[PDB]
Amino acid sequence: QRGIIRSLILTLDCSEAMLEKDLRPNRHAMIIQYAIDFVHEFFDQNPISQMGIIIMRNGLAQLVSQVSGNPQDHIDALKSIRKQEPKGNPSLQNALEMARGLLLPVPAHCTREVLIVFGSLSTTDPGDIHQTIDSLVSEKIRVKVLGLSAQVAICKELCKATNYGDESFYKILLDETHLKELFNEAVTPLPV
Repeated sequence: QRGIIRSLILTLDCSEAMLEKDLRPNRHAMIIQYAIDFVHEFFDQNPISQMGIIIMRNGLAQLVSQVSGNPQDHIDALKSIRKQEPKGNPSLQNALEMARGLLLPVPAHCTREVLIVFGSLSTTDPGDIHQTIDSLVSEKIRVKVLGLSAQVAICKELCKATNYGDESFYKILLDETHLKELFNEAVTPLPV
């Protein structure tokens, strides 16, 4: 919308839970498909904003697309990722620390947003995630989590702490239809 320059780190769970075939053909393939749609729409409606994409896989965070305002970079990252099998543990901490490395070099007057699609029941982290959360709050990184089905306490806390106590940024999707809607709502800039 040109008025606000956004930085959005799209963070995708590509861990073992994402193999599940309840969402079709499996959760991984479905999220990627909708993330692709999200990228096109995000850049069409935020023409001077930026995105970077991170995945959670094998206990690690991995950068799949660097921060840029070129939709094709992010589409290409998502397409090379959809051909590979989700695996191992998800680590919210590793992902959130990587996101800091992506966001911090960026000039201060851009928004700092992390959008996580989470399909797992727990996080497996190397250290103290609450320290990482402290860091996020102080550097004003706002975190939204789109969760599949099940309540995960740390997600609730994460989104609450980085959104001025507001608990509406941890959201549960049960099907494609609601996932599409949640992504579309992310296309619109954050309130306050």
